[PDB]
Amino acid sequence: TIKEMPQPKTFGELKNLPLLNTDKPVQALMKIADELGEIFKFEAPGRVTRYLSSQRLIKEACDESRFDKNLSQALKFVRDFAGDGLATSWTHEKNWKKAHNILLPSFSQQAMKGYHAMMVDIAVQLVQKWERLNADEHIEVPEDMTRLTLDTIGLCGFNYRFNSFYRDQPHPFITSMVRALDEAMNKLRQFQEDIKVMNDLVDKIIADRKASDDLLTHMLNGKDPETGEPLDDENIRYQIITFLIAGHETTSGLLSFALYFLVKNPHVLQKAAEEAARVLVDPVPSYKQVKQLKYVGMVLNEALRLWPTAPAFSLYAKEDTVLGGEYPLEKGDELMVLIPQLHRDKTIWGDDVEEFRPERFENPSAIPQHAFKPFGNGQRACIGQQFALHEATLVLGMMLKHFDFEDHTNYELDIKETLTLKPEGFVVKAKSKKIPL
Ligand code: HEM
Ligand SMILES: [Zn+2]
Ligand SMILES: [Zn+2]
Ligand SMILES: [Zn+2]
Repeated sequence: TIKEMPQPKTFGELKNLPLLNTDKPVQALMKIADELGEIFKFEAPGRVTRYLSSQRLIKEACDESRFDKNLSQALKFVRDFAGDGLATSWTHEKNWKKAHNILLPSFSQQAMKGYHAMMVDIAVQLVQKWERLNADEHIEVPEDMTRLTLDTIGLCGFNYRFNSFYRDQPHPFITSMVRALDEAMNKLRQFQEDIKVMNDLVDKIIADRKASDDLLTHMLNGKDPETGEPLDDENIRYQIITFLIAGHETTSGLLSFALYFLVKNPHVLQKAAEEAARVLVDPVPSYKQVKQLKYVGMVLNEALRLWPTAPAFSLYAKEDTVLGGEYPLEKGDELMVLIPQLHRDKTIWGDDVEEFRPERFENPSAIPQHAFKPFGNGQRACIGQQFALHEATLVLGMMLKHFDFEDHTNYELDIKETLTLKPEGFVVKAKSKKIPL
């Protein structure tokens, strides 16, 4: 027996569009889901989406025999500059599978071990910056995390040094990036100007490589095993842009939210700092030591639980079907996975879903399939997941070895939305524990 699905207030021809007249549309949607439950329809003029919030409905949506990745209207706007890069391609677009096969080697275990020294390079630059602040100074958390994470993918991926810690404002490329991503969010000469800046740097990266084993090596020289074709010049440049953005933005948000939760939960911070001091006995962390930071890894997952920094991903029905035994869908219908709501499903997590308890992740085998999805789903899941988590674990472990932290402003959480989530205005003071590196 068919259920009629909930839908918020409509506004004539504009349908539900005016309900997201806000700088914080994901957070607005979360409130709608709190009101309406596990599924609601959301309409705009010539656009329909179904927003899902329960693990029960989301686990069905994650059945790849039945649903494939959709390019949401957001990703459609990002495609204006990222083209048919890996994140903004259809699964059966020729360059998706092709680029996937060519670029997988760059996220192998050998690649990761290879990346570790270069991650350590940038993490050291972060710790040094904070060791070198005067007594009266404070830290702009998301701003420095963005310095760290941009520099890390730049170095590891492309052997290009943005030198973000050498500049008092964001790198040109970031300023243009935040502006294009804010445009794409709002849209739902400046936009062509932002893309100008982005694309000028891509050329500088390729040209610099022309002056002679990483992501770019593979982009430029790897051949698809299925065909022996390498990527073409246009796609490669879409990939560089893709990896530059995807490779830093969400990670910077994760490290920010993580430090936020640690300072708001000082006993959790204590427990994480004890592991860091215990494991990290050497001047910098080894690849192996980072893997030994179990509790620090649990801290990051819990942070991704509460505030998944890529808040949504979108699917379409491969055929006419029924979702949840109740809601008929037509072939092509878009389902949007509302990750922060999934992650607050009390039937999965218990009633204490707002509490920051990394101990939830102690026995990750206790977590039901499709309960925890900060990195997307299936064959289109995040290719950089291990990269992001090793980076964040490394860095957070080093922050916890080197500094005691003070929430000197009693910061009230304010989540800025671009397409990703980040704490805005998060500031702390860090007091060095005086251990050299
Ligand atoms: C904590 C940090 C990260 C989060 C939460 C995250 C999240 C996600 C999500 C949800 C998707 C799927 C998007 C969709 O279904 O439309 C995705 C895909 C992707 N991510 Fe990540 N990501 C992170 C870090 C990274 C890093 C560090 C890289 C690069 C080194 C990266 C590169 C990509 C790429 C290229 C895709 C598209 C993969 C494909 O569809 O073939 N991401 N990520
Ligand atoms: Zn398919
Ligand atoms: Zn290689
Ligand atoms: Zn049909």
